[PDB]
Amino acid sequence: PQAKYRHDYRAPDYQITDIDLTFDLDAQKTVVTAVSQAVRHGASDAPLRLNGEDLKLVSVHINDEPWTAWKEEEGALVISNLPERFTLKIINEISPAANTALEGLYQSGDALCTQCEAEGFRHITYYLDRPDVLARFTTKIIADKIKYPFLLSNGNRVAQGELENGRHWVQWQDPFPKPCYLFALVAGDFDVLRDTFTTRSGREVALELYVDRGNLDRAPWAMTSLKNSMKWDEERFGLEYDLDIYMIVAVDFFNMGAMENKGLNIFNSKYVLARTDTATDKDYLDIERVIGHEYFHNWTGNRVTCRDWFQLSLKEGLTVFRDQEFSSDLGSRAVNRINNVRTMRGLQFAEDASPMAHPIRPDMVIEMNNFYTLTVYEKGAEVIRMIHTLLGEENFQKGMQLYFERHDGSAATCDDFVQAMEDASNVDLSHFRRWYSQSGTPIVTVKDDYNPETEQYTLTISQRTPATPDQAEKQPLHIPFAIELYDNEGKVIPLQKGGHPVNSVLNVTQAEQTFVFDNVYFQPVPALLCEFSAPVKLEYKWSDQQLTFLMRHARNDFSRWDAAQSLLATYIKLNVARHQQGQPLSLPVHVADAFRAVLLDEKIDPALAAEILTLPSVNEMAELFDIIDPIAIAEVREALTRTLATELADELLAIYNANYQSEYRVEHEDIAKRTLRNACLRFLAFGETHLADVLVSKQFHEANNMTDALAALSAAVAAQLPCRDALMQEYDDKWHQNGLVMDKWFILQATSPAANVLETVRGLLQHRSFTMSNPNRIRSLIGAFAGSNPAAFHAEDGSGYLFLVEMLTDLNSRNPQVASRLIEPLIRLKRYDAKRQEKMRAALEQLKGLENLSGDLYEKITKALA
Ligand SMILES: N[C@H](CC(=O)O)Cc1c[nH]c2ccccc12
Ligand code: NA
Ligand code: NA
Ligand code: NA
Ligand code: NA
Ligand code: NA
Ligand code: NA
Ligand code: NA
Ligand SMILES: [Zn+2]
Repeated sequence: PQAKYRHDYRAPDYQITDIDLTFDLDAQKTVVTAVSQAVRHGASDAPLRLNGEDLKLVSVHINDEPWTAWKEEEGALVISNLPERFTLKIINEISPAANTALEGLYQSGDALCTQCEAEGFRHITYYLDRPDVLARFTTKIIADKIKYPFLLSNGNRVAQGELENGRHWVQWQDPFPKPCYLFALVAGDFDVLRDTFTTRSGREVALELYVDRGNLDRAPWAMTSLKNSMKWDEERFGLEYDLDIYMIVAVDFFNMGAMENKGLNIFNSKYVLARTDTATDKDYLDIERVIGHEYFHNWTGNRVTCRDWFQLSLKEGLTVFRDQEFSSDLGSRAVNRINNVRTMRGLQFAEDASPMAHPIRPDMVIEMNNFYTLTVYEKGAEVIRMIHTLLGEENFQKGMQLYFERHDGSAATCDDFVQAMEDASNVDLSHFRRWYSQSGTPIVTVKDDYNPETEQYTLTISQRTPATPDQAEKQPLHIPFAIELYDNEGKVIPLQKGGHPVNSVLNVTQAEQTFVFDNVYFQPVPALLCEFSAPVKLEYKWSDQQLTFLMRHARNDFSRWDAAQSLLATYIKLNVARHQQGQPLSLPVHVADAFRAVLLDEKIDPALAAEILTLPSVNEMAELFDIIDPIAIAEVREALTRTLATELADELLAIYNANYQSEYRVEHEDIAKRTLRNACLRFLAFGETHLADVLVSKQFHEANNMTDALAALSAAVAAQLPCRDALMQEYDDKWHQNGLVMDKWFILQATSPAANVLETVRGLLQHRSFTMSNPNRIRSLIGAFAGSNPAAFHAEDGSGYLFLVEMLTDLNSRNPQVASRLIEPLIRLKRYDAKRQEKMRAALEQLKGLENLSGDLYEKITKALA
């Protein structure tokens, strides 16, 4: 498989302006007729190269003449000797039932559905499958009326008919030009939740949510969230929906979360279906964010699309930023910011140090499905957020308005976006553009001085980005570095220099620079990189008492949490070193005391308390170390949990009881109290065993909603309490017919600290609720083991590696996209000790030798082994 390079982009030799599709649908053999109106822009000797994969060509006509000047080669139909303007007609066959990879047109249970992003439309017919070719689509669908009573495609339903032999047809027209990755087709039988939303200007939009028969009771929250999304995009960004119908279809077989196909979004059912006995608070908030995300793509992705796939972050960074803003505006902005920072530091930073490191705008791709990444998405959003920090809301909105004014109806680049922001705001972003071209996490080092004679505070800030596997050359970035200075009473010291206020967002643009502040009337305690103002590692030599001071006084809730993280980090590092010498945990009492103060502070928001009381994950802890010891990290996390549970036992129980709520509501104050209560329970589960077992068993049985039931079950597994097996078995007996609910249980099994966890995981491959044909089941059992149980995955005997090789040997042939997601823990081999490296390298060499190695895996394996 061949690399493609961003610098090789060229405008296409041909455009298509209009495509009329007919599908004669059948799960075994579908016949596609595609009539495209085309225009040749290049030279007469440049042939038309149409992408096509696994298609059976039936016929090719040019202006209704059977065409003899063509050939088929690997992945392409190459058509020569064409006029300047012509009608292309292709007929071809495909087989949805054979499509296990879930790209193109495939089967989801008894439904037929599509996924075309990035390059799936070429699995449906021969086409210019590239996102800088926009065309107006019409789609006619012909099918068996009993099996497929609903026949959906993008746009408006413009025609309908009945045929002989129990067949019917519908035709759809989507008036907005689109690239083909935005095409969708759905055929099947569903229940339909119907509602309406009236836009700010008075357009009435029909809303239709298609779910599997019997699931209407699980649809209203997603409907509510769609309406909320529509209203919010009007209020925040001034954006209205542009069609008269908005369709969402929930399907059980889907590789990612959802897909923004124009007017016909297709969703993994995980991010649609919710009822209080089946879904947690987090599931409700995820549904809200993913419904929002796909909605927001209607402008940032659909109305303006991507020139080429290197520009993916143009839509993904900006749409993630939008979904974060939505969630943050509706919910707790602090909890949102905290969680997104956890993801960046604990998962994205690791990618940026890995063999798959890339800039948010990649320069080189072999398989584009490998680049739907933490980096493109989450770091992409941080980059957009930096623009927001530099411009402020008003200028940022002006940049959005200029971006749409220039590029509405076209395919654009990341550079076009940055230029719109610069031109509308008058802020220079020439240096800032380097965040698009440079991979790796910058390390910002801060040293400071207080001069009591002049009342000056001096900050010397330096930056460096280490070389990454993809880039040997690194340069300084334009880093927005937000600060605040606190006096001894916890009040903010005004920032000023030479009699003038100074903006608290410092522009760190050099390898090293100094900033001097005047009128600093007391030796300050600084809050540094406030609200994680740039996606960087911070090196500053905090004292523990500066950190506990910030936990108490800092103005933004984020800084309070982050100070607590820095306080913990030091003692995590200590305790991993101690573990490796066989010593027990050591922790100064003033640390336990800082957490006791949080638990007993009556003025603190319970949402914030809960996040302070949620220890860093094993992934976040891993990022503290040059060489990861996953066993020591897991054991230290547990021991820190046990120690705090013992030290804070009375306080934990008091807060647990005080946050009891008899009614369940999906409402931010209620969620916050319940999240705190459950954080207390999780510590309590690691305390005295009898009381633990009683609290946990009782919560599980009395819970009137899945958030509280799963928090209990999860605590029983984590702490290996006596009730564990009985509770787990009850869950299975109650919920085995419900795959989404069982995913939660598979995750608990896969992440269990029990000694025989691998053996249980292998056994669960035969469980009545498991199947290798379903990406959700695969991720919940296999993926959770490999990704979220690093202590077991990284068992010294190599057994976790061998297990993953076996699974991936199947998945390489069945569903390479899922295979590539699952291989990720193995490509991190350089972060581990020599003996684990040896074994992981041998696993990777084994996979490298598979027959029919997919491009998806080949890319990752070759980078990892280099
Ligand atoms: N824009 C969507 C997801 C999103 O909204 O960002 C991308 C997507 C969905 N399913 C896929 C399968 C393979 C490759 C890409 C995808
Ligand atoms: Na013609
Ligand atoms: Na076009
Ligand atoms: Na809010
Ligand atoms: Na995130
Ligand atoms: Na301005
Ligand atoms: Na510290
Ligand atoms: Na990590
Ligand atoms: Zn997206």
